[PDB]
Amino acid sequence: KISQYACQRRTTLNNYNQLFTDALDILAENDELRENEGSCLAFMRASSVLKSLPFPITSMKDTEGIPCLGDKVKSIIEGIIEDGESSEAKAVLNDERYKSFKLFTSVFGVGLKTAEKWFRMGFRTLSKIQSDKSLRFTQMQKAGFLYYEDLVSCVNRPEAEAVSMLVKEAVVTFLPDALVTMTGGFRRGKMTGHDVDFLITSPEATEDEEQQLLHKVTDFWKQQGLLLYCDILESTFEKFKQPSLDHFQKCFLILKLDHGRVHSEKGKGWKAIRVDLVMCPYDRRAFALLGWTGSRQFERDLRRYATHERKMMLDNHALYDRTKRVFLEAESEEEIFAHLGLDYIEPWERNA
DNA sequence: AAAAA
Ligand SMILES: [Mg+2]
Ligand code: NA
Ligand SMILES: [Zn+2]
Repeated sequence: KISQYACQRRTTLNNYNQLFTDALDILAENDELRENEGSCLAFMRASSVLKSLPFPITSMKDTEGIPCLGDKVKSIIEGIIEDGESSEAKAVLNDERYKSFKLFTSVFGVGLKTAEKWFRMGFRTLSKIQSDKSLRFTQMQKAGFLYYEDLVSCVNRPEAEAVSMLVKEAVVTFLPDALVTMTGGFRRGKMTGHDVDFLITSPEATEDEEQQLLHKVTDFWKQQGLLLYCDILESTFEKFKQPSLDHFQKCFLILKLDHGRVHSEKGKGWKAIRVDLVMCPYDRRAFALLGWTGSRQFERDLRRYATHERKMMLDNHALYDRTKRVFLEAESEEEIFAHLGLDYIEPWERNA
């Protein structure tokens, strides 16, 4: 039996159902841009369960015993089995509002509100937006437009590793005892990503040294001419608050990655790379690692399972047991899964 | 408002 919860499934990168899931992901995206939360959720959960299958669906009979496949989802599966394409997903891909929203939000610093503003202004291309003389851009949008081509190109593993080396060398300079872990998609086995994520923690740092680290590292990169964009969000972390972005100190950067630093098989001798850095208190390292490893659907199901099946409250900071009225401690992800009564799911099995 | 796993 297949669980309705992603945290109770193993979801590896060998997706045998890409024909179905790419269509369901398009339909979910469209419901997200069109403010239909209920419908977005249904397509996401159905796409997620199909991703977990060890075989391709080739008939409607193969969908038997699979949870989260409503009548609307089963009609989409049926249409794809019929001729290999989804008429519903194809109509979304041809929709003018969907196309503009995907295009505009592909720019770093442009979200739903700005994409909507530009669409209602009659803009349809990035060329027309960038060259417009009346529009005013935020500093994040200016960096988004300045480094567009590099940011829209996938970050690959040799590039993520070259960034990891930079992060580690910068962090060790100020905190020699620091632990630096690459998170997100790359930790789950992905060959590519839109960015590179890191979780930094220090067993000995004081509250102040841990506040100062991201400032020290970004200033060190600014001096070297590597910081292309920087936004540091201060911590709002509360040591004793119940579990519910996360509240940890973090920064969203654009780094200058020199081609010479990249050990791969293969113009300007550098590439712009989006880098996220998260600093957390040492005792909460496992919760932040679990939260930042993802995938987003895996994290959503973990929290839902903890609430509805275990009467536990879980987030990126802590795990609280409402019955025992006690916070549960963990030095690893394995201990969090054990506290939750879940079989351990390896990072590369969390691609829900 | 946007950045996010
Ligand atoms: Mg990522
Ligand atoms: Na964007
Ligand atoms: Zn990121």
